[PDB]
Amino acid sequence: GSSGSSGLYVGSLHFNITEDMLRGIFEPFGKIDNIVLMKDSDTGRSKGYGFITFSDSECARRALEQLNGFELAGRPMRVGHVTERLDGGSGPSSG
Repeated sequence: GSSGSSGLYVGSLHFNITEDMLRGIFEPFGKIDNIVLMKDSDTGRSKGYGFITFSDSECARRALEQLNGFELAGRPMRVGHVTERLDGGSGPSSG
């Protein structure tokens, strides 16, 4: 539906970087469904961000934690959820 799509956003990357780099890094993190790079028109220079969709929401979360602050080219990159919405299974029972 609306709140479920397992998508992750990546920003603050090096123009040099490519889809092969994102897939290779997000590969061992979770089954990648598809990868799409976002760029400009007036400049046509990869600002340094892209969109990636996983198969399982759990896998996306893990990759986000490992990626979040993962220096790729000397500096830490930016990783966040596409839906920017929290989620989880409630149940304070036995707590």
